[PDB]
Amino acid sequence: EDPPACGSIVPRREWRALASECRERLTRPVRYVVVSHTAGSHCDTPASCAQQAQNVQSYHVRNLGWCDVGYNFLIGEDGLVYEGRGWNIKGAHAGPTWNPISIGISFMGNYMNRVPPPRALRAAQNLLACGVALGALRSNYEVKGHRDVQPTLSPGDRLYEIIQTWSHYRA
Amino acid sequence: EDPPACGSIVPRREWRALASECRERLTRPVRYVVVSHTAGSHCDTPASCAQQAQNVQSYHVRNLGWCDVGYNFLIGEDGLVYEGRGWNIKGAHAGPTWNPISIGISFMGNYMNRVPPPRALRAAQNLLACGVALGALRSNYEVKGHRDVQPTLSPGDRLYEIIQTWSHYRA
Amino acid sequence: EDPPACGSIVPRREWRALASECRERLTRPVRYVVVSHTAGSHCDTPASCAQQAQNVQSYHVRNLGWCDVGYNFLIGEDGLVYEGRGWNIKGAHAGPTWNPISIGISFMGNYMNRVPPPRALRAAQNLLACGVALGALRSNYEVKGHRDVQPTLSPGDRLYEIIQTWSHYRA
Amino acid sequence: EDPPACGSIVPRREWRALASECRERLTRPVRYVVVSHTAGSHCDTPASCAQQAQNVQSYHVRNLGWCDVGYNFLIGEDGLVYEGRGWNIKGAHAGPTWNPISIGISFMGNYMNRVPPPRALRAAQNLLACGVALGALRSNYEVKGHRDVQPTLSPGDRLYEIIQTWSHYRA
Ligand SMILES: CC(=O)N[C@@H]1[C@@H](O)[C@H](O)[C@@H](CO)O[C@H]1O
Repeated sequence: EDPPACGSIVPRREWRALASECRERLTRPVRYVVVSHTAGSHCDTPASCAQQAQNVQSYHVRNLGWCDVGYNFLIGEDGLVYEGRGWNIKGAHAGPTWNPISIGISFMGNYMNRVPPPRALRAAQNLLACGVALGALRSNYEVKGHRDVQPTLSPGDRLYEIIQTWSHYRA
Repeated sequence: EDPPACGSIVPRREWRALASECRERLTRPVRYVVVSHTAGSHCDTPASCAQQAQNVQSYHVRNLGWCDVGYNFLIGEDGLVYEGRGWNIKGAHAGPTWNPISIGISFMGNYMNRVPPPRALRAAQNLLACGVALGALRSNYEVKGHRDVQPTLSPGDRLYEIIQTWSHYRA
Repeated sequence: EDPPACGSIVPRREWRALASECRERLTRPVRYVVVSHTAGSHCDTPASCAQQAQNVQSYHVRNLGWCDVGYNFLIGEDGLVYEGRGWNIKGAHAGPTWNPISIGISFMGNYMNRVPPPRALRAAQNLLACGVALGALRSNYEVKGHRDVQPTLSPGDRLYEIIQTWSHYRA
Repeated sequence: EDPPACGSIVPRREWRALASECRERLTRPVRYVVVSHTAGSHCDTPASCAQQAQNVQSYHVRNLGWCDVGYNFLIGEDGLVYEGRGWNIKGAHAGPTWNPISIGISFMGNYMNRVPPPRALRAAQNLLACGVALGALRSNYEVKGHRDVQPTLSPGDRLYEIIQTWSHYRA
């Protein structure tokens, strides 16, 4: 079980993740959440999203040489959250000024001119509520979009419009 | 206004349910939770799952002429929870004696000699955790099998065998 | 054919009991009776005792979040028996091992340094003869003190001292 | 690397315990702590508290037929902590709802109108800092008085008043 009402994260072992080798810790009460998109293939069933999670981590580990998938959590259009590096290990997703002070969540797919289903938007807001409840996220946490932090099109134009609608979105 | 720590649920509108004709209430803090299986087809994608939700509601409303789907919540093997009568409305799932005082959640499928996948079990447990967060369920709620309350094989041997290991299961 | 001498019992509705939420039945005939004391204050009138009964129910139901007062019957210093969960419903008075196979009667007060008057003692024994008549108790039932079954000072040094002299007492 | 910033606990062997026969385990980190008192006499020297611990134990084991002494740890007024079932094994101290999700620390003695001496409160508080340091307790663990989760006068009026002042006490 997980501490408080904390919404159905699919664990690493369930999507067949390679073992992590990342060691850097994340200071517990984190303030920021940077939302990005993978720019990869999109996904809408648990079978196909688990495979997509394997494909992303694979690229990050086998090819780029990283210690594990770059993001802290991945989200599928199947409307489920996939455990990446987690709440405790510093992720590699928004650059050296932002990786140690934020949580990186990534929507699997390319949302430049595609919008994610409400069930995926629901899963993320629910993952974020679990964040607070847990202590990993500061109650007054701010959500930034990848592009407000690094020069890039991520999280896609259409995904980007939505996150401004968000209660916690700053700047 | 605000707000749901709680968890993520596929709402009535999203799986295209007919409107509820129900108006009888469940007194605010609920004590018992009854677990059953639908004994119908199983499901593993948001698409097919939403379809089953309708087939089940359809059968309840059109054929048995109930005011709405009999369960408060339905669980899919796609790992999602589908909204039924919900937290406030009394359901029709376990007899005139247990319906006024419990929440009936049902797994879509027949678990007589088949087991539900980990993500479905995780969705159900998460759903209940959300229940006490809302104050809909007692912190000390009690889970019961459908067979413990009325003569039926529901929730199916394999699933019944599993829920007995649940922290809140009571004789 | 016709009736036994049972009813010197003050019914729930007479002492203003809150509605019960318990549903687990006892299998009759019951073999054991476990004697305890509330460790609280006493009462020697039907007036104050109906009060006392209400307060210990309020504790069990409001503070502890229990379906009902934990004892099957409560005995007054006024010589009257007060209905608790009664003969057919499992109480919550001596733990998971003993609750399903026994009836828990409790003397309202603290008998560590007081003996309960004869009329309280009389009330209790006549309650027992009764149980046998109705068929609720085995004719050869055994009485155990609360401290013989759980670590507590209940039923009180003096009353404990009193019950070990009883015909039906055992180990 | 040098166990462990933790505290000074008197092990079973040292107080001559009977071999535990307890097999059920707790899931670390534990979230709850229930403070109780033994309701017996106190002890104020390593010599006497060690024998008091055996007294408490033989009662739970010989008289009550339990696998081992019911508490996870016992606090003496000699200012020392006696190893009970410890951090990993499920205790038998507050019913089936709390035994599997809490650690039971018992103060040897009756505290209805006796306060424990500073060095006993200090030992209890130290033992808890210990439990967090080892990951046996959640850093935000909650403390509960015995009488807050079950019907008893435990931990005694005076001790009850003290613990309610604690940084970790919750309703
Ligand atoms: C055998 C047993 O433990 N029985 C339970 C008790 O634990 C519970 O707290 C109480 C109140 O709802 O109902 C009793 O039947």
